[PDB]
Amino acid sequence: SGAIYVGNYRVVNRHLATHNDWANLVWEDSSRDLLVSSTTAQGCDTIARCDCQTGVYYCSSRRKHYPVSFSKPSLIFVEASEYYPARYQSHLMLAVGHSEPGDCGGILRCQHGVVGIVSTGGNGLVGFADVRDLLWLDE
Ligand SMILES: CSc1cccc(Br)c1CC(=O)N1CCC[C@H](C(N)=O)C1
Ligand SMILES: [Zn+2]
Repeated sequence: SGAIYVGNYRVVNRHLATHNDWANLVWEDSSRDLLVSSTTAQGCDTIARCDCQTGVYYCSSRRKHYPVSFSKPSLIFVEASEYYPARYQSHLMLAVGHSEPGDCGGILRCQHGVVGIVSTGGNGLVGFADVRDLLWLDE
């Protein structure tokens, strides 16, 4: 679990979104596993606007932060789950690192701010759902 709080916005994994998230829905995309919802209290997170391919992410299953090299946002095939049928998820960045089901929501940061959140994983890999293209979070 985890979320990005930037201004009057909350960015969460679409599969982990609450009833309140849907009641104050701003934007959602199944293919990216993202859901943004309006909050009534001011956020704080700086959103990175960059092309960094290295960073640090919080691993909930180890209570530790890990430095990683990650790929550029792309369409990577993600297998069937209780939340989605087998499909291509876009804006995904894979990395070599530890990941497990309860890790979705962990923030990936670089020297410029928040890059994205943990979305996929498995097999000694971790997948991040990029948010750097969503310029309207800061405006
Ligand atoms: C039990 S499979 C597994 C294994 C290691 C790490 C992780 Br995180 C998972 C779970 C996983 O990748 N997903 C399930 C939830 C929705 C995700 C999506 N964005 O489509 C995909
Ligand atoms: Zn950066």
